Amino acid sequence: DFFSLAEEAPIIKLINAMLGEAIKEGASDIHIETFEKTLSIRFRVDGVLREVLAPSRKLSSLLVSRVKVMAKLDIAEKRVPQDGRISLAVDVRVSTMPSSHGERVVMRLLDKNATRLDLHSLGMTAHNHDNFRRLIKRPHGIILVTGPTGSGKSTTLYAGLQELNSSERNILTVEDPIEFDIDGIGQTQVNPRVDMTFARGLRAILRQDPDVVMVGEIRDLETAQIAVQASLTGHLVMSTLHTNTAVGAVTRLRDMGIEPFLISSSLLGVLAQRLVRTLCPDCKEPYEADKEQRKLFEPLILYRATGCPKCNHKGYRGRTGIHELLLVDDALQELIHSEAGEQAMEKHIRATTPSIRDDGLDKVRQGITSLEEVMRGS
Ligand SMILES: [Cl-]
Ligand SMILES: [Zn+2]
Repeated sequence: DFFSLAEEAPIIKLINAMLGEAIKEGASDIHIETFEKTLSIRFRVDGVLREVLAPSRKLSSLLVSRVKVMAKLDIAEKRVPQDGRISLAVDVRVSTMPSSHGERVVMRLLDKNATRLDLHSLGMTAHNHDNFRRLIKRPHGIILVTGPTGSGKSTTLYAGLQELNSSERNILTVEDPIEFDIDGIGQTQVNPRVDMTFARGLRAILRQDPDVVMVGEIRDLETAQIAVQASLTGHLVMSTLHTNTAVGAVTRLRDMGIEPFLISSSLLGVLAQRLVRTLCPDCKEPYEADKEQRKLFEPLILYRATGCPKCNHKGYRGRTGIHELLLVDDALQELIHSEAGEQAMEKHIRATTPSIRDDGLDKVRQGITSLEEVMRGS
């Protein structure tokens, strides 16, 4: 019990008890901060921030170090931001930050399970959903899920793999690290301790007679090269890159050193993805689009954020994907092979497929999210 212990390493035991009390209360965040004359611990539960303890300023340097080791961070470093992860099942993100009386730390505490969705719960529109299900059922080629960090690329990969997880396929994975176990799917973790890297593991994966193979991310030329070869020898391969557009995936493959022709004969599709917060149904306010907002699309009724208790910070509860699914055809292969560039590839793709903005803009029309939340990402 955190509170009993507070009355009294015991620092390891305090920190763990605090984490335990935080989950027990349903708290989303823990803050440890140093003030000149005192130290402070705050918890946020359901948006509400509060001071749960104010122990001696002298403990500060120690609570900061303790959290640092747990998240695998530099105790010697004090002048710059640091971020790491712990899994305890609870995904805790830890952020330390230089501050005039000492590094402030925050522990973000997420439910690992709410992140686990099925393929029809990602917010794909009917078309994208239909086409993505046909893409993942193909015998061979590369399917890439792309977007910046926090796009939820891990979730969609997992949803897709799960859609395929039948005893008629052999689905193997290499991950850094494994997010959770799927069951039916052989999952492998990159372990630096034995030079077990994305490249080595994926190489071994191919001697395991797989039908489908997942790579956590393609980071280097070598992992890309093996991925391209896997996909050209009869395997369906799925991965991520953190590019900002669908067509931008082609470019990054090229810039890394993959032969333009080999990108053009291996790539099946690129699912570019973003997360937008879904407006709180309770306090979401209708309004009538002014002339400048109509330019972006009778009275057009959209919705605005505001804020209530069911949301907290802002009028949003939960989030949902918006996508642009790039599908390789004959004419796109020519454009990839000939290195025509992003502008020519997009222009080709627009005949059949809307941009992410338009997909987001469609959801705004539906009143699922705000115009701000879609535009701010573009
Ligand atoms: Cl992601
Ligand atoms: Zn609300």
